[PDB]
Amino acid sequence: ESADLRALAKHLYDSYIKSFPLTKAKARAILTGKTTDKSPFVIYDMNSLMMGEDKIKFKHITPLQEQSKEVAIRIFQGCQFRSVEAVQEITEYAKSIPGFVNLDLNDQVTLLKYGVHEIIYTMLASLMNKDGVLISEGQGFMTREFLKSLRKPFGDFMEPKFEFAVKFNALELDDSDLAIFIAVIILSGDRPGLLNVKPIEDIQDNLLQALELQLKLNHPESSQLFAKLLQKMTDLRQIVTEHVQLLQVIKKTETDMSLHPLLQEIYKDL
Amino acid sequence: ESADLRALAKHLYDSYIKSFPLTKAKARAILTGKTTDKSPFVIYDMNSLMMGEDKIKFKHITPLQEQSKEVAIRIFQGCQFRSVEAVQEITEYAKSIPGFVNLDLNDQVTLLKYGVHEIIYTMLASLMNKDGVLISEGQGFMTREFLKSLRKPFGDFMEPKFEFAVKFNALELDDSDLAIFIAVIILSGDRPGLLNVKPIEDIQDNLLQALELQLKLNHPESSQLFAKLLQKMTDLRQIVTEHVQLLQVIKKTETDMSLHPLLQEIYKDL
Ligand SMILES: CCCCCCCN(CCc1ccc(OC(C)(C)C(=O)O)cc1)c1nc2ccccc2o1
Repeated sequence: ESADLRALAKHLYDSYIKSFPLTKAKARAILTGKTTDKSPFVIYDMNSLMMGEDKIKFKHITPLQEQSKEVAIRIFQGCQFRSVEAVQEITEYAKSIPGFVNLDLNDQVTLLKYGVHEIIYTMLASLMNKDGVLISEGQGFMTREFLKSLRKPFGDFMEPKFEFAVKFNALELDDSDLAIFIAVIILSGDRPGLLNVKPIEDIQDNLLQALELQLKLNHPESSQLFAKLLQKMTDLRQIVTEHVQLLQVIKKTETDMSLHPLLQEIYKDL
Repeated sequence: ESADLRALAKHLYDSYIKSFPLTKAKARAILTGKTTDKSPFVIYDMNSLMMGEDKIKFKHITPLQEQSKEVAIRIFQGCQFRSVEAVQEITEYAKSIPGFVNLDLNDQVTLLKYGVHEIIYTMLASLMNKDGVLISEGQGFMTREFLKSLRKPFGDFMEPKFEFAVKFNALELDDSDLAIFIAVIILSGDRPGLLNVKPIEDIQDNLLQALELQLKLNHPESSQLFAKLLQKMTDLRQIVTEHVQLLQVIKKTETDMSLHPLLQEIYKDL
């Protein structure tokens, strides 16, 4: 019954709204403008970064970075901080997915551990455009050029994410669409170490059925969007792989720096 | 009109048969036996191998390999020759894909350059089962274990292809399905360096439409098979990468071993 599917899509869309502060609809409003109601502080260079805490609230540093916590290392940890935060928000969302809590406990933990990086980059696209990404609830905007101009190692971290986002965003999906896609990502029966794949693939198929009808009704003129969206999951696993090895190099040259137990434990070159 | 899509499915299925001498239908008939006509000889060790160049035709060496062109390398040269052979067959098939020969000569070259190996591993699955792989037109069968017992580097070239084949074969696709799927693989507009992405994507969208109707008609009871097959496109990408780096190692350990020009050209670590 398409009613059961249209019911699942609304449920998911609702949990999605209650779990993620900044939505794509909202974020797009901020990136395009046409209003004064909400204009974020812009970081486009070293100096503008310092004022970061001047106008926004960051537990990072403002003054000299070289001698007291380098600039790149400080922006990196800010990314890490927001990430462990997003992980908790994704974990709560997963709980609203029909059937998720009923799965073996170890399976739930395995699905979140391997699916978190893929969902973060997916959702990150919602906050990106060709020239930059929104930060701290959308109160900020960090330039694509400023990021691409960081120290030897930290210089090529976000550029690949920007390359993916520009393409992903070309599909013009909205929150109701993304709410189901993220659910599909989480219920992946191919993660390493799963104990009972069946019930997981059973739920994903129900989510795939809901995603297809959603795209059919929401994008009548976008032929084969479903197929195209699934093809993007390939670029996500690639980005995540490339991210692991780039994260390793950081773990070899930046000894003074650390990696929170979050983006460490759920990390075994997954 | 689903009638136009069925015509495309027929066309492609027809060219596939004409382009690939060893179809999956023939391969499964040789593998599952119950035959007397097509029983393959089996290579499971250095001895059966020596006898293999007797019954089956093998332009290689029979006696000693060590100081006389090692056996591991002798087998490696065997795959190399078979791959160049497959590239030529895949190239012929491609030209039958409507619209393909009408694209910029550069894009044609690029689509073939990055799609060939993804196709080779897909079709290679047709000749595999958990225990081994058919060789030399089906006259032979080389064991998974023998292959995994070769020299340090060459010993792990095939294992991931096998691990892929066991999962991919569980979908139970037949030649008519594979004909469309391989067409879809080749016409991937997300290949590095393509000059004209749009004419390529219009072709792929039409092929995906064809694949979707084909799977629904051919596998009425296989829920979401279309989406399951597309996700398989990610396991192929990994296979290639893994292969490339392993190939880089050989390039250094054996400065006396040569690579066929056609394979060296498609390869640029991509
Ligand atoms: C219709 C039958 C077609 C042939 C079936 C068997 C194919 N096969 C290994 C498959 C293979 C294909 C490509 C590969 O990637 C290479 C390494 C080529 C690359 O792209 O670098 C790697 C492995 C094989 N191995 C043999 C050794 C000895 C004798 C015969 C053999 O046959």
